[PDB]
Amino acid sequence: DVVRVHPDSSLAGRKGYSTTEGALYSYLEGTRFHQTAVDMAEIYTMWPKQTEANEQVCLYALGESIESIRQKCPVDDADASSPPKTVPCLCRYAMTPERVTRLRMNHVTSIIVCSSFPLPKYKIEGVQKVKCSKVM
Amino acid sequence: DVVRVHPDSSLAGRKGYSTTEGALYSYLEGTRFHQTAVDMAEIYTMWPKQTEANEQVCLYALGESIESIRQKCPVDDADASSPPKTVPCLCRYAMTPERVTRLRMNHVTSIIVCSSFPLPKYKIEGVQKVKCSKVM
Amino acid sequence: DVVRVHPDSSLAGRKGYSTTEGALYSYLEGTRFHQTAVDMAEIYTMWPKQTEANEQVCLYALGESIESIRQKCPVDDADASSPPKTVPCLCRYAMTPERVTRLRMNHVTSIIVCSSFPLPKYKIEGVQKVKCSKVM
Amino acid sequence: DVVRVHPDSSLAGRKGYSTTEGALYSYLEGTRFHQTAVDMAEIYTMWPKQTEANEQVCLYALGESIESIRQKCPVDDADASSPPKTVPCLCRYAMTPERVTRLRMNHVTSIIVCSSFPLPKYKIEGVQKVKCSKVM
Amino acid sequence: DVVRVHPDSSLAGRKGYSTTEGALYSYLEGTRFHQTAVDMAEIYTMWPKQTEANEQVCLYALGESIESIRQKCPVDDADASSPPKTVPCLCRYAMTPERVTRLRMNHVTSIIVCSSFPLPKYKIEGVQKVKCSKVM
Ligand SMILES: [Zn+2]
Ligand SMILES: [Zn+2]
Ligand SMILES: [Zn+2]
Ligand SMILES: [Zn+2]
Ligand SMILES: [Zn+2]
Repeated sequence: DVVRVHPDSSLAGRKGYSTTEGALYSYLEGTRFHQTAVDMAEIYTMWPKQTEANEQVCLYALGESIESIRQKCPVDDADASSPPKTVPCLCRYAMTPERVTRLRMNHVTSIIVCSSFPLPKYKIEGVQKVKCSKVM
Repeated sequence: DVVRVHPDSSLAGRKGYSTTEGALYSYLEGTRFHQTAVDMAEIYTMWPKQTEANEQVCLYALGESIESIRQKCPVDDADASSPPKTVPCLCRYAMTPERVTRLRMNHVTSIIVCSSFPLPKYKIEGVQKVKCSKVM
Repeated sequence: DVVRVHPDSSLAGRKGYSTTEGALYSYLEGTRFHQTAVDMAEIYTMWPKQTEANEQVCLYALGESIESIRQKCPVDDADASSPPKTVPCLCRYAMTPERVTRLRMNHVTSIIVCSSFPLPKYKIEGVQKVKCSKVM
Repeated sequence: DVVRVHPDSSLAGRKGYSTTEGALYSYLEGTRFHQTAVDMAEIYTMWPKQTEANEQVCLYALGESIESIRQKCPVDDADASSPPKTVPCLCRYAMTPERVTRLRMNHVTSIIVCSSFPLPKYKIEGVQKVKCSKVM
Repeated sequence: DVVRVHPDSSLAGRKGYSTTEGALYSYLEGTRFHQTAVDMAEIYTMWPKQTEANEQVCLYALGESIESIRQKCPVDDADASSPPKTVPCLCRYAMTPERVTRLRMNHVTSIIVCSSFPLPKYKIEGVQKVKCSKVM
């Protein structure tokens, strides 16, 4: 089974990956992004609601350690993580595990996040919310 | 049994916690606020009357150590602590154990306390008393 | 619930605020005026009678510190503060928390106060009393 | 005969142990807790009154050796020990021999005890008393 | 037996203490004020006359050490100390051991004493004599 990835993904045109078809959720096994993916997946379990989970994912992309994310969870409940979306949207600001990995590698102090990545209505330091040019 | 939590609680929409129904008193086992909860519970035993107990709780929220709170008790009598109210009121200034934990983490130098949290009629440093918008 | 604001308010046409309907009392949470609002609320408790409370509010708008206002209170009794009126009147001189915030930021040495803001019959430095063009 | 154990006991769902029925008193022979059990039982003979015996049990849970507990007994009278309660109460703070074994292994510096474990009305270092959520 | 305390005492509404009935004399065992109490009691034995003993008690309240108080005693006779009055009077200036403890902790440079605390007719530095509003 092929894993569908973003058109701007570095996995595009590779064996097991495609842009137009494939699985929309994956831990990206066999790649480096795998680690980021599972970390992101765990975040999505730590915060059940998408808004605060996406806030934690944004903080993760800004370089904050996954361990501090773990301590920030109000409860100690630990459930199995679902694979994160490989194509949450189709614009250049898609918060894929690949993009999060790249942002962490570049150690960016500010990120631009589209509207397909729902965030808290209050300000987040280092995050600028923009309109999603085209969606999934 | 589900534990009733504040609508603004980070435990809302989680297993074992609910906003519309549940237990109104809890030590919040399984969370970090648990520690704060039991500390607040101990305070409510050290000062039997709610007014100066709430004053000591407010001082606890302002960062004062619980050891000094134990020191300030006139007597050395120690009785079992009842669980603190998880929903003392329904406004944004509810002095829940979660809110006290958040204020202690932020190391705030001033807090705003609603009228559902009865306080001494004299001034308390770092505490501003406002009307409770909506009560339990 | 929507908070009713002045037609000339900077919060007009915003989420949670309206000109034609809403709550007439608020601490204006989520805005900067919030701080001014609660300060005004505290003033309205320090002086039970409306006229000298409005005198203290006028002195507050003229840049005088809230701390000095606390010392000027004859007694040390501290009761919970009720939310101040967001629309005391409909003219351009309405002494809303937003207007007081604007006057304090501009550091004005003189203000114009309408008749809907009752003041003591004696002169107040930096305050000019005019008729309220239209009332609530 | 079956020995009734706590719902959170590690002996739950095992041969010879049950959660809903069985003997309420046991030395827990065949398990490791056995040793701790008899120690607590011996404590209950050294101090006839439950309050000071429970204080000594709490100190034993904090890591204090049983030899010092024997030394602290005012008299040298040695009577046969009755088996300790396997389920003193149904909450998570039940002072079972299994819980005491776990606390001693973890070398905890502080314990939380419910109200079903009566203690001296004065403070005990490393022990915090809370209400028992549900009893026998 | 219950120990009667001042209506404004921090021991009011506690086990073993009452406002309307109880023992009028106590060393206040189980409280911190106990220490102050016995010190005050010792003073009352050093100076048999009430006015000069109350002068020494006032000096003790102003922060002067008990060792110097012992030094200033004209004789070296040491007699057993009777428990001090827990309720010398019913006004807010009662010279209870609790009030003396509070004054010593506050390190006040001036105190106000009622007429139910007889003093020498000459001036005492840092002590202001007022009429006792209501007596025992
Ligand atoms: Zn997008
Ligand atoms: Zn409230
Ligand atoms: Zn007007
Ligand atoms: Zn229990
Ligand atoms: Zn008096």
